[PDB]
Amino acid sequence: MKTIGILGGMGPLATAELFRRIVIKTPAKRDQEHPKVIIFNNPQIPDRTAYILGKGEDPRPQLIWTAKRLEECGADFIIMPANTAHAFVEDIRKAIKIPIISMIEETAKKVKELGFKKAGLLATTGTIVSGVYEKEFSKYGVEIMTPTEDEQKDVMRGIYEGVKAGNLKLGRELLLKTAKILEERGAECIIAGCTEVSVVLKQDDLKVPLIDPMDVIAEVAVKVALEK
Amino acid sequence: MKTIGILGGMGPLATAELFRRIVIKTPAKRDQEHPKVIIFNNPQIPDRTAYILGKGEDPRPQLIWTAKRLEECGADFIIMPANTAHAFVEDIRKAIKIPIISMIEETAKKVKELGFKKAGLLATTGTIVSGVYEKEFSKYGVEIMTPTEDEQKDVMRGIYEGVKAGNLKLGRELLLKTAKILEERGAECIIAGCTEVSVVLKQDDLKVPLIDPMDVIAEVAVKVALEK
Repeated sequence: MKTIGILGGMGPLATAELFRRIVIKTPAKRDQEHPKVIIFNNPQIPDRTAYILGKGEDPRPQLIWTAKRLEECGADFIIMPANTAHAFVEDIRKAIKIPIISMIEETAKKVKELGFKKAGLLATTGTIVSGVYEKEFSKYGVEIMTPTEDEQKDVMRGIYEGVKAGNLKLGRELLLKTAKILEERGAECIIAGCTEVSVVLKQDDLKVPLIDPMDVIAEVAVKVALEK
Repeated sequence: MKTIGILGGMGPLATAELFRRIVIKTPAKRDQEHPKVIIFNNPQIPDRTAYILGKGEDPRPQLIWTAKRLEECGADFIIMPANTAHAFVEDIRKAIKIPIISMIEETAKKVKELGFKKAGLLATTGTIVSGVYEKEFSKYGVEIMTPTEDEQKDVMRGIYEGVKAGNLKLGRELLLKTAKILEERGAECIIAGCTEVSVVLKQDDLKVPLIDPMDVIAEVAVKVALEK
């Protein structure tokens, strides 16, 4: 089996949730049949969105350092529970020697498989501005729909003032309301494009399929780690 | 802040839960306020109980290998979310330079400081026979109290056929009555030596403090990390 490397701490709760889902999604008769998982939860990585919006330091030096620590530590491949950080996935890849399985790309493949051609995106303004999902989803013929500028501020509040601050109730209420707004506008499916959203939203809260990049990457990581 | 190192994979789920508890117990208003956490989930570590009671390959080589990796990756100290693995805490400490904070020891210390001298232990038969709790609690002048062999069968059945199987009704009835008789015999507190126990056993159901070692080590880790 291959050792799964998790480059996290963006934020810590989302990182802990991805790991939990990986264990739950792992089939086995005894513990020794579970794959090795090395998690480097590095919360000191500068906020990804702030940099993209020109209001903070570049997170690449720390992202790369964390990836390198994972390599030295024993990881065979890396998964990163941070959608916004994927805006620099290519920069990280070029600096290291092990593969990084993109949550964005795997999620796009999943959406394509379902047959949806339009998706409502719940993500940080950083992710939206950088075009992470727009660029990747276009490759598979999927169109992205985001909330209005004012509604997007509620999304950012739910993520930052909410989940990242420990106030899950506030995060959930603001993210769920925006999710329903997208559904009213015809969203064929909803993308939990921010790991903090993955933490508080579930299929039972929506009227259309909820595509969660965290579940997708958890499944992919488990399959790869076990099939070789 | 100090980097928290978690030597896990015994088993995977318990390892993921410890990490989640540390995050929830960390007072932070933003990602960057959370301390670094390096987790090495190594499910290939030979069964500890198996080696202690009979056959089983020696788990020390793997335990030490994992600890050394955590040290190499950057951990300032190590915590281990597994009971019987603590039977070899001294062997691990001897092979590394950073300290290993014992979950069993921290719980014994907590029980002692609360002024208690007798504690009732609800745990698996394997954990009990390993004597890990008995040995460490004695050092702190705390007498361990466990059910009789036949009553222990109620415990095991409550943990597996009950809680682990989804039958919360069966689980609660068997564990609750066992916890109460330990109380009748003089237990000044109940040690939830098995994660399953806390699932159906809540503080409101008991007259004495219900203590979960996982919560304790999680709390100590946060305190030491935020510096102590």
